[PDB]
Amino acid sequence: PRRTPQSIPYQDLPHLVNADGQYLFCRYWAPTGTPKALIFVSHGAGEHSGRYEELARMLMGLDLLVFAHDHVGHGQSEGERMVVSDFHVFVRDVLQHVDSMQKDYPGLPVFLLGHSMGGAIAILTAAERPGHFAGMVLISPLVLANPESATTFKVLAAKVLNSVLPNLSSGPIDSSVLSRNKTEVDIYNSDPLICRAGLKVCFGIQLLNAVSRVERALPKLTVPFLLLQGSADRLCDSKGAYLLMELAKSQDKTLKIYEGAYHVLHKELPEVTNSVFHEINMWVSQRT
Ligand SMILES: O=C1COc2ccc(C(=O)N3CCC(COc4ccc(F)cc4Cl)CC3)cc2N1
Repeated sequence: PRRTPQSIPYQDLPHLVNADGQYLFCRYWAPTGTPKALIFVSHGAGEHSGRYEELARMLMGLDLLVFAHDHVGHGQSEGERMVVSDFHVFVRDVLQHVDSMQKDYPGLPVFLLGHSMGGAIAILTAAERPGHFAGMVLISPLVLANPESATTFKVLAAKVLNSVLPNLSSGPIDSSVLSRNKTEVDIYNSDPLICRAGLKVCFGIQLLNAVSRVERALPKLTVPFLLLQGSADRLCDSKGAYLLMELAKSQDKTLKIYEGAYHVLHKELPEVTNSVFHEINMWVSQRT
């Protein structure tokens, strides 16, 4: 009997099995009676779906059926931590889950909410099915390569290393760049389902693939979106948000900048977090 990496049997948990035969742990927040819409929540690198409890509960409050899974190599899902054969796996897997929920709740509009890496996944999912999603909520999505990490030198170095030693890694992120809310930083640091290990070279290449794929995908992207971004984000530079606003073809696009705020806007200072929740609430309400 298959168990999570934390040794809980999948038979005890909501789950699905992906096209690669890997078990992904699933999470649902269902309203009473008929939901108005579906929304998938797509987490970032190193994290898991459990970190979207509050957001998901608020959205369920609006009579949406919220669903999520932990990406392969994350959380309670199977796979070597923060490694993937190709970035598209993540997209393929989101689509499988979406397709399943649509089977079960047909005729309902479906939305995507993504943060960071999960934001890139959400963009690529929408690009793969033009015209299909009713909307996208992007919290500081991974949109461009960090300028010094993208130096053709290191990109060459990484590609070379990946064929000889892919399980070399770079530094753990400094967790204090995630949020000015030091309470939230502590929680990040003490969540056993978060992988805080350094970024593996083989994964970095896939993150570089994603950024490239997202940029190819922008001029063909038409889905309505709300984009939220902190001005002081050291992980996804605010410049990427302006690039997104400029390149997307979407007729319905809105950007909010949060002055001074870090990366994890939904776990930022209370004044930023309450704004985030409210804005998402309004934006999804008006489109359901
Ligand atoms: O709540 C949380 C918890 O901590 C988090 C940690 C990470 C993310 C996330 O998904 N990020 C940040 C890291 C960057 C790395 O980017 C690169 C690195 C190396 C390279 F060569 C190229 C690139 Cl493009 C990707 C996007 C999000 C959260 N959010």
